[PDB]
Amino acid sequence: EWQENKSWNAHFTEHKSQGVVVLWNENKQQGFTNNLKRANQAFLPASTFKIPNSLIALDLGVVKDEHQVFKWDGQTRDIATWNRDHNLITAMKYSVVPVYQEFARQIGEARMSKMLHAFDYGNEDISGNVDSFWLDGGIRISATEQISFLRKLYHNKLHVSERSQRIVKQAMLTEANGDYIIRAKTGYSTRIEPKIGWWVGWVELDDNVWFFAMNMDMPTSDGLGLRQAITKEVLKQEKIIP
Ligand SMILES: O=C(O)c1cccc(-c2ccc3ncccc3c2)c1
Ligand SMILES: [Cl-]
Repeated sequence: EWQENKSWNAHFTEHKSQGVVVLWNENKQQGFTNNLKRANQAFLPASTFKIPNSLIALDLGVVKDEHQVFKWDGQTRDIATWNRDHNLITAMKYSVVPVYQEFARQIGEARMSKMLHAFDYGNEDISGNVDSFWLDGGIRISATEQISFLRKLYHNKLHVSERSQRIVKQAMLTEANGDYIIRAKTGYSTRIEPKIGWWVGWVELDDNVWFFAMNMDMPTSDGLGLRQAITKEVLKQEKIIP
């Protein structure tokens, strides 16, 4: 069962923002959100799609391991961190689109489509460009669907090797200390309206896991830091992190 906690809206309103946060208590199998409607509204995954893309590239041998270097093609793009060599860890950390567009081309439409159906990922529709459908194509996914996919990955239940799933979960590592571990992936969709930011992942505790997925209206790149800020305020309010 799902519970709607509209008090979280305060964290969005304080920044004149609109969005949704969805949480899932794994131990209790209970979900919580500030907006049931938007939690079930499907959006472009944008760079959150690098989770399934990584999984598929690894399982098919397109990527040998997390150390294989993907060389910069020398074409200068306006994101400084993209103009250099990367491996799977750094490409994920810096959301390096062009590296993953190359992953997608080597996967191919047929294998990509079959894999996303096996993952039951979003609408499973890669209609459009094989290498950009997650940025301007037809694939859509909601916050609650993100959680369901993430839960399978955490439990190694996706239809790829255990090894592929362990490597991707390593690459998702975002923050860790004595209080919690966060494995997550950001997203920023700008080529189709409405422009939004994503943050999806989970919080590991000593004896529980809290999965989360949030998106928010992102008319300008200036509010990107709010994806994490708002999520952590919700996590603090719910006593999940200090
Ligand atoms: O957050 C992501 O996952 C992501 C993924 C791909 C691109 C960007 C991005 C693009 C333009 C920016 N322009 C200004 C400042 C920051 C910017 C970030 C972010
Ligand atoms: Cl790890």
